[PDB]
Amino acid sequence: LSVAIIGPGAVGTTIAYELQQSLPHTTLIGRHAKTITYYTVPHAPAQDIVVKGYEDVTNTFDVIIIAVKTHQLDAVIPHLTYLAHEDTLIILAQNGYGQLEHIPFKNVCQAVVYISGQKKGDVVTHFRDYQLRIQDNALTRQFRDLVQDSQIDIVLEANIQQAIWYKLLVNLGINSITALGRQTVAIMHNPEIRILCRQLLLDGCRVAQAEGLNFSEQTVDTIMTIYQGYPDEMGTSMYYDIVHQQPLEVEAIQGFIYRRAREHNLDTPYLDTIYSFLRAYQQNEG
Amino acid sequence: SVAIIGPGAVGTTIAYELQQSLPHTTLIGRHAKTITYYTVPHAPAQDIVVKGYEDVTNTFDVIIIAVKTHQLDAVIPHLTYLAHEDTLIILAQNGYGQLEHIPFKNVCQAVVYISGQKKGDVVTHFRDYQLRIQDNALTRQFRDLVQDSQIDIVLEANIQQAIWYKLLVNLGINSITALGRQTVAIMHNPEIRILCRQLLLDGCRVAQAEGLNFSEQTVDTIMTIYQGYPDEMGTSMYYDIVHQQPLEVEAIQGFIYRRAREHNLDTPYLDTIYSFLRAYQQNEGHHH
Repeated sequence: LSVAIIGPGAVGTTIAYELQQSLPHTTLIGRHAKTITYYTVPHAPAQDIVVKGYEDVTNTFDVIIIAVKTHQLDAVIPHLTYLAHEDTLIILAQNGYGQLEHIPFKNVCQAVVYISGQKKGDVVTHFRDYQLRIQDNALTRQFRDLVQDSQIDIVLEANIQQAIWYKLLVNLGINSITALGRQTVAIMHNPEIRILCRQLLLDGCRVAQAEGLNFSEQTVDTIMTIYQGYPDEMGTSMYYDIVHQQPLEVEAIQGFIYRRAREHNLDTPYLDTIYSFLRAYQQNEG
Repeated sequence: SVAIIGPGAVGTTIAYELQQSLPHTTLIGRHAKTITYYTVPHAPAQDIVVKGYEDVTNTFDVIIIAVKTHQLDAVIPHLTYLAHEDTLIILAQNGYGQLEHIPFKNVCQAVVYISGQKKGDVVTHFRDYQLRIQDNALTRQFRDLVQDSQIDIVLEANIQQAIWYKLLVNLGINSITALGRQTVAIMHNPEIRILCRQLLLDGCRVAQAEGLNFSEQTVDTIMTIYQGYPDEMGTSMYYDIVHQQPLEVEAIQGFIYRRAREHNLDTPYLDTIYSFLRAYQQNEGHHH
């Protein structure tokens, strides 16, 4: 079992570093060959990790982990013809729930990613966590055993939908507020912001229910409690994106919840307003 | 005898136009200076003098205050010197002003439809020259005194309706341009058009609770006013937010918002817009 990671961003690089320690043939792939500086934690000693360009790959892989941004997914797909074979397990180490439809392979899996860090130029700094939550099946189970000497934590879920929706909602509240606010978590000091944040999660909660899940006001509480644990100066990925004038992962997150809202013909005023500012940002950035 | 306090985009437009028919009209600000003024974009540049408060030592028969909503209190003590007891004081501002706050007996709120911008000491007027003011004896005199100018004075039987209409006109386009950090072109997004209608509808729902007969069709007339704005046009609240200034939020969105809570309404769109604008405002005041 051979393993490639596509997308030398923060998540992809962490996964590659950690897997490479016990599984040295594990390949990190991007657009161009290069060397990346990686820090397991801020101020730890520098480590080198090699990136291989698509052109440079000569073999196929039994497992492919895709870790680009959600909006970069389509650009990756055509390379899978040269990297994958028919039975290749394709794991999406990506936020939200992406355009899986677009991926022409038997074995595709949206993971839920709990791995934090940042990329700045060719420098990646990991912060905390090494976790991937994936659908239980014989392929993912085989992968979990392969990685048992690493600290990458593969959690196999009987039904991955719930895990996906839960993280959708954790992102929905704080990412939306910090990005549209152009502010760090400090923005949560405003009581009107906290109320909005709560209402936004209830909107998402109502969509989750319509999709089959027993999320409740209590679920909302646990999320608001996760948020209180955040420090004031913490940003979010979507906040960072908006501030550096980059595209957003909106379509796979807020966009995904919005589309499921219209499908079930629901009333989601907070979600709609947040989604429309986000979308309008995308259209201008583009 | 006429003075304008507030050499911003609105004040400067009023002073320039009134100076065309009544050349003694005085533009007043914190310090003496020369504004460059354009009657329309790419027009020939003209200079307009501003007197400092301290440079003036006469009273006026009419004073048009055209400062930002949050700047009004700092103007008031100057009025003690610039106005006499019967001076007609016109508040040419956005929002729903508290005329009791100004220590004079002849005080009127004007609803302003005059579009332009100030960059440095350079004012460019875009479109429109209209003030809507409550009809009464003094105010008819002002209209007549001023009838020679391009300033279009509309006298209203009941000004409260015009005020509430303007609040809604602001509510929609200003909130969306400012939060969008975009010019008026942001309104070409289909999802932004829907949001703007819903948000205006929350505004109508507040207006109704305050005794005004506003409906879905009031929203239509507001939306068609928006379609006459060129893509490149920004709004006052958009310029303020972009230049990292304090906003007029508390007099506009904040006011509608507080009315909404006073009537125990459900106003999700309004509440969400307010929450972001207020958050911007608190951050600005905390790091000022």
